[PDB]
Amino acid sequence: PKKIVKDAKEKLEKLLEDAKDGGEELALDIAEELAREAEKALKELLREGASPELIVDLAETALRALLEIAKDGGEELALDIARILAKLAEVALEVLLKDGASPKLIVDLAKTALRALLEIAEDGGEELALDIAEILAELAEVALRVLLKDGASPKLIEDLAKTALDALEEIARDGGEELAEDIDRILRKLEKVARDVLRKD
Amino acid sequence: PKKIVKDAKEKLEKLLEDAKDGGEELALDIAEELAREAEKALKELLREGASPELIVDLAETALRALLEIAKDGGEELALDIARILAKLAEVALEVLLKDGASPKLIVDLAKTALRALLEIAEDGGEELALDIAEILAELAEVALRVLLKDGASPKLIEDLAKTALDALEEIARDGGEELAEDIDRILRKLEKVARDVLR
Repeated sequence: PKKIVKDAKEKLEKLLEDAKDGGEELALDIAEELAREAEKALKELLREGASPELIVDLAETALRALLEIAKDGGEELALDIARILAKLAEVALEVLLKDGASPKLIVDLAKTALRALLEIAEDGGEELALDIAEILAELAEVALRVLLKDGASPKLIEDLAKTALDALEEIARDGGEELAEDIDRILRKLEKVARDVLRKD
Repeated sequence: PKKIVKDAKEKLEKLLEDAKDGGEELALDIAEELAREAEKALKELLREGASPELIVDLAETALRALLEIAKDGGEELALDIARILAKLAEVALEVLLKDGASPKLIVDLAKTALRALLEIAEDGGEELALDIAEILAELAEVALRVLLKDGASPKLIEDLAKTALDALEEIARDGGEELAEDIDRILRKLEKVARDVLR
């Protein structure tokens, strides 16, 4: 429980200290080891009956640790970290659903992961921004369907949807016309998914 | 978390074995000691960061333990256990809301408690039935408002409302005409409560 979280954050901080300003090829291996250590600790918290708030805490700590590795590195590494970050965010959201988490805690973790991806796209170039926008939209769809399965209200589902739609618009503001319509098609698909999830609710 | 539940259930079972068919007057004190021990363990699970499923398990175990004391006793004791059972269920529902539980788990615990009260009105007189229904309607309102605070959907909220309204109609069935209109006044007040929460 509380003992599992302390051991996990200690391993994450030590993993984060390594390969940070120490090599791109090593940072990718360290990040995959950081994401695996987080995934095992999340599954461990689920087995031992931990609160959803502890699960959110450990998950957010891991996502921010991956975020720091992606920023100070190249765009090739940033896309690799963002794919790892979104996959870890999926596992954490699935764990919260199995642990019986509230809609609000699912929204919090989802927003933390969406802002982290947005933080990578704004810092990078235009081709990277489109790659992050597609990753962000897929993760947003996963979170919206997790909220639906958890019993969330249309208010919170529409809330998480707007945050993801705003994040996609925020990427297009600092881009050319070619990037705008490449994000506009992503926005229409995410609005379609959000409309379907809300109609079932 | 898992360590707290095992110690609590062992205390509840031993407390239940005592005064089960064992004196009524002691059973009421044992039941108050039973609900007090469960309420302290539920607060303990919240402080140590326990999962909502562990809180539901311990709460349902305590509610059923009270249910056993109420059935093999008299109607006066059955009403006393039902008030204790409803108060404990309210604490457990609030603990679930503070712990970050899902709306489904809140609905599950609420239904367990509403059925436990209905089972006490079962095989009881009409005077006890009306007293149980008033307790059931109040606990139903508590659970519905907790569901709203937890971000529950209209489907889950309307589902819990249907269960509570159906439970009131089951009490009216096989009852006197004087009991039916007494339940009918309770049904209409729970209906507007559900409409206000659903809006």
